Amino acid sequence: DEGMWLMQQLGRKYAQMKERGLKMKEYDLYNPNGTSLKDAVVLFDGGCTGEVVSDRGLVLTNHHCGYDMIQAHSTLEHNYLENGFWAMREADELPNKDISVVFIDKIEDVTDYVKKELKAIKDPNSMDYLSPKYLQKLADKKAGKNFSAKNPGLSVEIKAFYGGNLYLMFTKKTYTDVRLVGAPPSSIGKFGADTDNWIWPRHTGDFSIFRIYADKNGNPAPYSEDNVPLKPKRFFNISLGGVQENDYAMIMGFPGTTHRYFTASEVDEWKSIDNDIRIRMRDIRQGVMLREMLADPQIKIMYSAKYAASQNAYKRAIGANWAIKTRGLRQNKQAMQDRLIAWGAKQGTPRYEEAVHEIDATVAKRADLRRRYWMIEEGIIRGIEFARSPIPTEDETKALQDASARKEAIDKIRTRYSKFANKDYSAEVDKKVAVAMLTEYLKEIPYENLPLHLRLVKDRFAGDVQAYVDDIFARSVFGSEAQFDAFAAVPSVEKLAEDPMVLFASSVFDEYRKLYNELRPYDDPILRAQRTYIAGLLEMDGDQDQFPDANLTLRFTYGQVKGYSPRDNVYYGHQTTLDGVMEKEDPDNWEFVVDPKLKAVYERKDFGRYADRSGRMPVAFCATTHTTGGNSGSPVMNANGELIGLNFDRNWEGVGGDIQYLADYQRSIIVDIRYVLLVIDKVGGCQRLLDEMNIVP
Amino acid sequence: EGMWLMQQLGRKYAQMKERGLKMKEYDLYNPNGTSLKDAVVLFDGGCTGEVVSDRGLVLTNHHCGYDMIQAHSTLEHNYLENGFWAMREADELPNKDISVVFIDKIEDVTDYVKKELKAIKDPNSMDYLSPKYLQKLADKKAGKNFSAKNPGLSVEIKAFYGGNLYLMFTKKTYTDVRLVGAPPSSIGKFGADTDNWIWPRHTGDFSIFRIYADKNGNPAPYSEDNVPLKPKRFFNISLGGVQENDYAMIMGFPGTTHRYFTASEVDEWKSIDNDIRIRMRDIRQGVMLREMLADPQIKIMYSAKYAASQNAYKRAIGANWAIKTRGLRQNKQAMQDRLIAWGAKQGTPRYEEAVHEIDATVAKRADLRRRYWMIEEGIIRGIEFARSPIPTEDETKALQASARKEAIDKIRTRYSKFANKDYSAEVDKKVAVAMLTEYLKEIPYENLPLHLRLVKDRFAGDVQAYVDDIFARSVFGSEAQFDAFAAVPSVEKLAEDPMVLFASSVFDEYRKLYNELRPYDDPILRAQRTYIAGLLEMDGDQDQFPDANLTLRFTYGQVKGYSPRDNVYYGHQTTLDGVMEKEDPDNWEFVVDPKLKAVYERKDFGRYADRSGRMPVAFCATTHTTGGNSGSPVMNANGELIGLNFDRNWEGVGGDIQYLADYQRSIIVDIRYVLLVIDKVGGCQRLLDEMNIVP
Ligand SMILES: O=C(c1ccco1)N1CCN(C(=O)C2CC2)CC1
Ligand SMILES: [Cl-]
Ligand SMILES: [Cl-]
Ligand SMILES: [Cl-]
Repeated sequence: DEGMWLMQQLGRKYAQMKERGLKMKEYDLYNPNGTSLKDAVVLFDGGCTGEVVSDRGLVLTNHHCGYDMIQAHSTLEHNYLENGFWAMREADELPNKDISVVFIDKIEDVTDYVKKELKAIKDPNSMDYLSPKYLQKLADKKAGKNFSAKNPGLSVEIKAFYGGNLYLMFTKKTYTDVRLVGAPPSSIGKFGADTDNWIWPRHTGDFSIFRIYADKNGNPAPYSEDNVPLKPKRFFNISLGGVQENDYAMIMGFPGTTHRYFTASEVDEWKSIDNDIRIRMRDIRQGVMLREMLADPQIKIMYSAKYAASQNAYKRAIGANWAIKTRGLRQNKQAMQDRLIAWGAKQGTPRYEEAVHEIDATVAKRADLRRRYWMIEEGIIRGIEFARSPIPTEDETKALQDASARKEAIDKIRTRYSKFANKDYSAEVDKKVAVAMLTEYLKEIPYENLPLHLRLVKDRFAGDVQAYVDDIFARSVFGSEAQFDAFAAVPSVEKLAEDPMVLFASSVFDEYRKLYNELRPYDDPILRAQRTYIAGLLEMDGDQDQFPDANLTLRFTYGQVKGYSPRDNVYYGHQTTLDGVMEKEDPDNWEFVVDPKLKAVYERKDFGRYADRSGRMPVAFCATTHTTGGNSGSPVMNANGELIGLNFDRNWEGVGGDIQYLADYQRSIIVDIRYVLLVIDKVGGCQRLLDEMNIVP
Repeated sequence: EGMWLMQQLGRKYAQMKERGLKMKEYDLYNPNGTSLKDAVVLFDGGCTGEVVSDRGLVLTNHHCGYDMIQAHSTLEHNYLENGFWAMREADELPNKDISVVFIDKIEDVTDYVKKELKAIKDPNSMDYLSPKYLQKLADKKAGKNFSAKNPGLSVEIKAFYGGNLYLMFTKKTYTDVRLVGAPPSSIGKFGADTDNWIWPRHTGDFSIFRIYADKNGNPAPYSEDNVPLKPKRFFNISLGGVQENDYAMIMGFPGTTHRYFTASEVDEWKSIDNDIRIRMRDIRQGVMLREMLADPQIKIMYSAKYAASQNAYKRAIGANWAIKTRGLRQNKQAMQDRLIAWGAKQGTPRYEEAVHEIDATVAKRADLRRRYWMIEEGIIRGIEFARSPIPTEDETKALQASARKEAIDKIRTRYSKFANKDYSAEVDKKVAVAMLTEYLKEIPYENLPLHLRLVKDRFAGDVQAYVDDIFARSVFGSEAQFDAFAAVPSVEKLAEDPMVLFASSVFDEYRKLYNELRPYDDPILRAQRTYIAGLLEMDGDQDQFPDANLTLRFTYGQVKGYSPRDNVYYGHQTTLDGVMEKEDPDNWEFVVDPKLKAVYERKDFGRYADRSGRMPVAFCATTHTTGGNSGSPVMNANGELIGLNFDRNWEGVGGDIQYLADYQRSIIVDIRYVLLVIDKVGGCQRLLDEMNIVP
């Protein structure tokens, strides 16, 4: 609903934005033929958003976006992840390998051009209209001969929108010398840690600071000690006026994916297959894992990251299923398609109804296969660690069956075994997880649909899953270090070909690939029918109140700074304060430890000009803007386009917002810029960063 | 902020009127006439109730009438799960061992008691707080045969303000109190233990009884000839509901408070009582929950034991949160420093000397009190085999006449009650191993119960081996082991039994500690009499309420929510929509009654829904309540019944020491929801018809 709009759509939305509180001129925010605020927004490291906040190329993004760079520069002597990092001079800023920042220099509507090129149809069922390779050939044809060589730093890209009904060409300027400037300690940058992931109220100071470097003329250049900070076209002014309830707020960023045009049958499938299987399987896996971590402190160390990684999409699936159950997502998709079908019946065009029918029939036909795919992927591929145990390659098997190439094959198999059975791997914990996961899997998937090796549970082990799992480890070459070393001393192809763990791993990966290959053909009829479906929706209600699905391209969203009621008699306001950080402090819980410098700032009330009118220190706020994954680090703007915060998360109640925006529950979780400036100032002491920013009263 | 004596209504009336009270002072409480006070009862010795009709109908909580509902429940008529609704007066069920107490008269007898006390002689005498001594004074004042001349009536004198004020109560007790109605446990106990001490709350915590009496309305024990009581006063039911900031008041019987604790007593309560209970119960509950989650049969056997341990565990967590965040220690220190400065100015050092006596007594008993709480939480309540059978002196002087079979039958009966259908020796061994490991780390060898010295002396510090040996060799370790003993019993076998020796040794230490600690109570009590006398002489009795002591009190405040933490607000009222949001059919605690779910779907709310069409369930207020206030009537500015108190939020449990204006709330079931359940769930129209319902 309240969407993720193309920059092209700013003109037709401007009057509504102005009535909602926007004060800046249209072309100061986005001008297709000149400098605008859009020029200060970047795609940070391929998956996050960032923003230029100074005339010397300073960039703000999330702490979780700059996390890998902070970690790569951290050592036992200088742990920047734990204590933070504050370069006191430009020369002290740390270079980063494999980093990039992408500016969206120009955006052009190329729909007529692409649709004319597509008319050279050899097959009406061709998927070239969505092919990155085909669209790149069209982009290169339009840009010119050797565009990259004639315009160093620039690149051209064409993307499909609205299921293939609109095409845009993007001219991108990429910088790869992006240096680490500053970061708060992890105690501030990831205060809630995994406990507060997807949670509002939130008290996390999720920010990090970088700087774009370039050659003498401000042109992209790879890392060089001769590189100078970039003087940009445009940068954000920082506001210290703060936020109040109902204030207009807007974001620009790169939301990755949405499913706003799902049919009601696709919502049912997402719930009953994707989400229910992920929920059921991850709850079993996490339950066994948590019992083991709580019983042994060494298991807690080894499995904490694996447990946290499994919980993230588990919580998302719980939040999404809550929306399907309580917010009528299925019903609203059904009403959307019924309205198009009725309109098509009056227009004399049955193609829209035929398109929705094709989608329903394809969804109904692939149900059993998709259920088997999610069951094996969640239950075994992700669920059981020994599923990713070493499988000897065709060349490794050939090598072991007269040359020194045998010792090469054994060293390659050993390297993979050592990575599988690493310092974090527990065979005992894995056997307990596998016994619970396989018991559920064997209950859901019938004998004739099982991966060949799992048929042994009934055929050889009399249905005893524990005995089958015990036998895999007792007899396998990868069951223990001593078992691998005995194999490595006297290796034979015959031993590997009959190895119970190799056979299990090969069997489950064979079934996983067979299911993927059987399911792949069903994607194309749905994609082709969605092109007709979305064309009808656009022709009927206009490209005015229905936004194109997110596809990792630059979008804007607007709303207001506003809290919400999660449940009966409970209200979550629009703003958190430093008090909330102090209430959550737990020194014996690594997630909720409070930085001593920050604790003293709170006690002394050394808030300077960053505190609100009442003298309280703001930390974070939430807004009715429509965001998703990819929007992490996005600039949050005032009615005047000044920076008031950075988006860093969204509440679990609004995760169903990827299918249907939830006005009364969905919120973007934003770190207040006043808190960002307080941490740089009072925790980092990095005055030079404050001085180079343009701070407005 | 307080729990005021009825005598203090005159002094508080002007403030109550400015806060919204509309009723006349003597219509609420009249010392020599009929008033609203005459419709409040002490229900079954520990709860509050209220008369709501001219035929003696009484409302109280579902958890207050729980034992009576359970005693009348069978597999054929399970009233606990299905509810109970007597469709005629003759169908109302009698209850053995039940009582309702009316407070007929209250008199200040301070001068009388203090004059009688002047003839003591021993200055340290504790007769000024003795129930026996005060009863002798009560009998002397009322008359020799008072209860014979005034049937159903009895007198009682209680001390207040640490012995600085005395009141005589004339009580009328009725023991024929019949069960009339109750919602199913799914409504009466909706949150079950998960929502205990929790606001927002969606529990319809109510049950209905009726007072029966003889032909003249006089108390009489159960008789089929008994007729319903026509009371002199009953509450009118209001259907006008509540709004945020509305004046609310309660009358009831709060049991205990510690409003005059010194700062050293707050430190002791935190560092000994609460920290030990928290640490020990967390270990016990952790092992118990692991076992209940791994075996569904263990979950059935240990659910009630787990829930019983959690209740005071949660209270202790809430109390320690207040000590840590609300400055309870600091405010007590400021209170005593202000009295000490005032005493220094007046030239009276007795108040400073009294605070010093309390501090020195608290400091002197620290190690003993730590050892007491450690054994009580760690072993007496922590380990089930601590309450295993200990052969009596009569039983040992019988095994070594042929009444050896009678001794074995008595020991067998006790063994069968210890190792019952809910007892798991394996679960108990795991709990004991974790509890004793912590206990042995905290209590040094020279302070251990004699049998626990064997962990170091005989078992090389292996707690698991010591516990395994107790069960392997004990006659109470298994059924087969008991039966082998019962066939060939000898006193020598019992005298050397590892479980008997453990149980005897831990109970000996527990009693020795209790006996060593008991003498420290008296100097503190005597010093508190002087301390509270000074506080009252300095600042007066009109802000400083007397500690709760299971006597009738009133409290007033407003219907108001609160902010539990940064950016979170809990409103003043919950709705039926909140019950539906919490529904979980595969969680026995959050199952929703089908008749109630249907009422919500069809919106069959009648005259009970609010102005917006939403059905209220519960509300909260800034009244000051504690244990004993369960079932208390909640009144309007006009004295009409708007709800029943049934709980208080965990954030306000520190309110027994210091009232917490911004956090402490009484959790009340809305009377509109009570009527909705009687009407649409129970179908008991006759109960609605006999109540006086005001528009
Ligand atoms: O360090 C290793 C290891 C294995 C292979 C290379 O390093 N491990 C894994 C297994 N571990 C355990 O299971 C701990 C007893 C709990 C922790 C030690
Ligand atoms: Cl058509
Ligand atoms: Cl909504
Ligand atoms: Cl009466």
